[PDB]
Amino acid sequence: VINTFDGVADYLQTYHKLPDNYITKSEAQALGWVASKGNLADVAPGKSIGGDIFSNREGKLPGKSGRTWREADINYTSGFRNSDRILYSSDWLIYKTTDHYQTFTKIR
Repeated sequence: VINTFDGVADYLQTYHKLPDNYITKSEAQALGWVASKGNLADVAPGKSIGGDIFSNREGKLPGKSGRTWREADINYTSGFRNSDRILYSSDWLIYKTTDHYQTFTKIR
């Protein structure tokens, strides 16, 4: 399981995909995840949420025609989700947030 800022950031820039321990919220829901119960580890042990599109509505991340931003949870192990996310563009800019998408800083 690769779920560290550095680990995932490097994996993404190289292989251009998230490591196989990631699933989208959609996928997780189909497996019986209930966000309000914090039960993701019960129904999908070893998995973390990640790969969903991030809408960047506050336009805090640098925009660009054709550029798409996605997110993945970092440091998740069990229970309710934390506030740590990796944000990555289709042109492999990598940003991080530890404060629920309020502030972002570049890590690659």
